[PDB]
Amino acid sequence: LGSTCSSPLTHGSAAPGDPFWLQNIQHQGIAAFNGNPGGYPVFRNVKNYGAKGDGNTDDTAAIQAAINAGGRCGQGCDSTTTQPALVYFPPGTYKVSSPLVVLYQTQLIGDAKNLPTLLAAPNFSGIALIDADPYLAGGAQYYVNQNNFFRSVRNFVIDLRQVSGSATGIHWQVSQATSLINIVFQMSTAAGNQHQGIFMENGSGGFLGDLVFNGGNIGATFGNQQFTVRNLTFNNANTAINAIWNWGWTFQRITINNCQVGFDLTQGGTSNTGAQGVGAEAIIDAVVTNTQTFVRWSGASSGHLQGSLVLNNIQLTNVPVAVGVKGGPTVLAGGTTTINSWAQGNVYHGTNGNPTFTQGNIANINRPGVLLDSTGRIVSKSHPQYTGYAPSDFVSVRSQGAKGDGHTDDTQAIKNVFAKYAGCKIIFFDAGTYIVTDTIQIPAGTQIVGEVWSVIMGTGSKFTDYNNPQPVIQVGAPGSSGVVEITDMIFTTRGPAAGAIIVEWNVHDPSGQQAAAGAWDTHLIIGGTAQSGLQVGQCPTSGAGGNNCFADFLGLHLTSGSSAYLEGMWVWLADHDLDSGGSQQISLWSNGGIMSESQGPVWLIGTASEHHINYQYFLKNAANHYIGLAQTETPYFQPNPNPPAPFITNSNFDPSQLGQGDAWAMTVQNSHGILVFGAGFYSFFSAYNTGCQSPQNCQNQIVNVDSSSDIAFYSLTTVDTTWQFSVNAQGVINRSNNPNGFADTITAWTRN
Ligand SMILES: *[C@@H]1O[C@H](CO)[C@@H](O[C@@H]2O[C@H](CO)[C@@H](O[C@@H]3O[C@H](CO)[C@@H](O)[C@H](O)[C@@H]3O)[C@H](O)[C@H]2NC(C)=O)[C@H](O)[C@H]1NC(C)=O
Ligand SMILES: O=C1O[C@H](CO)[C@@H](O)[C@H](O)[C@H]1O
Ligand SMILES: [Zn+2]
Repeated sequence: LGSTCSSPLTHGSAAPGDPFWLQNIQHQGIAAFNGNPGGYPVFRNVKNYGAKGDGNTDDTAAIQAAINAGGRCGQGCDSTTTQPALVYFPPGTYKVSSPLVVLYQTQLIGDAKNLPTLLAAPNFSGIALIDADPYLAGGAQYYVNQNNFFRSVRNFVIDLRQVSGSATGIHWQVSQATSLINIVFQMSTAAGNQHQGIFMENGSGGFLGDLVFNGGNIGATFGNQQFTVRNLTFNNANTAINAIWNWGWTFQRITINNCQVGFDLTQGGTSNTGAQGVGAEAIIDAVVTNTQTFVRWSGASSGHLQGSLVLNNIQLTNVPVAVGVKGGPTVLAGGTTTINSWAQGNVYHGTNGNPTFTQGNIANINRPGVLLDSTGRIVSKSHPQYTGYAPSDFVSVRSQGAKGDGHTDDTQAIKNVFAKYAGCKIIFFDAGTYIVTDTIQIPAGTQIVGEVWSVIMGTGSKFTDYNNPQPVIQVGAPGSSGVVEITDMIFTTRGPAAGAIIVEWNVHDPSGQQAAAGAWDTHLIIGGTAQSGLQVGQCPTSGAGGNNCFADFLGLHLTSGSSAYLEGMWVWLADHDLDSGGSQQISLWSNGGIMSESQGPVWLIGTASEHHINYQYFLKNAANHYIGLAQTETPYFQPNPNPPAPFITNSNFDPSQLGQGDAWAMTVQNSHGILVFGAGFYSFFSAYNTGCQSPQNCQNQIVNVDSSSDIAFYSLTTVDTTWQFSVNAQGVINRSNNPNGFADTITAWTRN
């Protein structure tokens, strides 16, 4: 416990009529590498910019000034980490008449005690009320969709009910490090209405969750490579979810009430050169009441894989058809019953490479009990917002001497904040980049909250030696136990840093509090950013930067005694430079992404690990992990060089079987109770050349398990890899058995 208090802060001291803490907290954020750090406002209350919030004044332009202010990344800008914005909305109804354009690196945040309403005016015109990627003449857009990172919308009512024609709440054409949190969509239930909650046509996501859709023709149109979605509720919709295409997604905790169709799944072809539909859906813990068809496919499957589905723990009350083909036959009859485990697609057992095409119940999926809440469902825990906490329950790191200016060594000031306040106050990292040169231990008991772009950047000799790797952030002491919640933080390095273990996670849940230790909207954005030493000017794809371009030793280390509930975390070794303009590719060296030795419980919900040399995920003597969806990519420069280079073999942190030519997406040794429910593991290059994408042979193997591990894979999608699944570095499941569009999919694998 911190030295300023006698027992832990365990609840807020706000009076219920007080505005949400974020409005009145001192606003001290800096954009460190902005052209004008001293004049550039990070926080913007929409009312300070003229918003009335009275339902009659058109507030579109006032809100837009709150977004736009400071000269930010708009038309003609690829990406930015240096022009952040927290757009804050106090209670009110804000009438808008054209799209609010949510620029690169913007968070829209409503009062969380009293959700503000965004009210579409009856003459609303435009693609959606909130627009994350505007279209320009010629079908250009502000941003490349696969590059459209850093965006959040939290705590709104979105009310389309005054629009008599079509209306869309959010054009959410986004990729990783984005979330939608705590939003209610109010839509017409009139016959023939054309209301749509979300329109999403492409992207490379992503996490979103905790939304309620009331009414509408379509709750969400979703088209995107991959996404994890937690705790959405669809009431009185025509189609809850109109899924138009994907490689593979995971849906957890879905509720569909009084809808015509729940999931409307567009089926496509099986070749990488044909029409792309929905490759894979993995749905776990769904409740469905008074709905005609729970899941409908656009077309039938004739005895081979052509669109994959996994269902786990589906509770149906008055749902005639569980799975059916559009104007085709019923595939699984419903009624009032609980579906335990059911799949459509190719099911595999052991080291036998034989597909069993399945449209039927499958062996019951093991769900280790430690991973399940007290209603028996995968734990579901939303981003903590501290709604009943008052501003004085927070302590500001800027107020305690941490400069956040990206230059001053902030190690001591930060260390001191933890020593004085851990467990005493919520620790508020005002926006900024905080340079540290020694381990920052976050003690068990701590709650940490950032402000859109609050970065801890480790640098210097403690972190440069791969033979002696050292932690930049330590989450709890070894053996420790307690609440640790981290929200809106970035953990990174200033290169070179070949010895950086960016996050070492030790803390375990206390007895009887599940997911009390976890991170939300918290990422490891490794290189590719302003003044990181790891940009295109230091690290060209030629490899000319050499030993300067070591970015880290390991991104995230989950240790033996730890538990972690990790939601949306992107462990991104930068493939390209976000800040120099041009999205230029760069070659950076990370030895590995995520290594877990944790005995559990570990929930990894829509985490991604990308561009590390030896593996994106390594589970070594781990137990009791629920992983879904997990997304990877191999570093673009491989096989030049081959793993482990430019590192050397390390027997503590590397797998026994090193990747041959290319990194493992996931490699598992001596582990049990591991459930991977939804995976997208990709390989797009051979030494910067894309030629291997067409013949689908960019790398040879990508997923390894040993002989003994107790691990199960469901909806395992890989891209451009010959062997999709290996036991003891020998290919077992060949891609040629599972083509499913652009990507290839294993519906189920189990040892037996
Ligand atoms: C799934 O997401 C929804 C949408 O965010 C979550 O529902 C929300 O839950 C919060 C926290 O329990 C509710 O607030 C509570 O209100 C009661 C009185 O109404 C008060 O006694 C509490 O102190 C608390 O503030 C909130 O109303 C509710 N929001 C909506 C629109 O329903 C839900 O928690 C999520 N479920 C899971 C499993 O994550
Ligand atoms: O698909 C992607 O798009 C990006 C390429 O623009 C890359 O930065 C991400 O790491 C990758 O997931
Ligand atoms: Zn928060």
